[PDB]
Amino acid sequence: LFDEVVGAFLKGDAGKYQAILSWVEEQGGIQVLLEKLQSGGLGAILSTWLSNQQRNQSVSGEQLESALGTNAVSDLGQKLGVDTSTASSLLAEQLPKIIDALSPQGEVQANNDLLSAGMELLKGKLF
Ligand code: NA
Repeated sequence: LFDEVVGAFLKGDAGKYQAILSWVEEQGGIQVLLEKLQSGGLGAILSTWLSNQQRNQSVSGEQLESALGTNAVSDLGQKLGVDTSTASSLLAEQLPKIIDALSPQGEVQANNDLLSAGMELLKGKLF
């Protein structure tokens, strides 16, 4: 336990982005998550993230755990070594920024290989 606790203290939130990326793909891709947000009543909030004119509407960790499901969120928590609530809070901060970044044309290739879609977007800013 000692080395486990010391490691977690020293690491902080390092590697959160790799974890989220891997988790998105393990859950079946960004499109699965989009559909869950939509079926879970967060379609209007999601529409503000997709828009290329509007500011992202805030969402709570609880709202995301509700829409995405406890198992899905716990899957990310497990990858990070943290509890489900900490994982939902991480997603509440980062997921809107991720979805916004993936939709410069107002919709979200992101679904087939996320890292590849991300690399194209990064390179677009360098082009
Ligand atoms: Na789980």
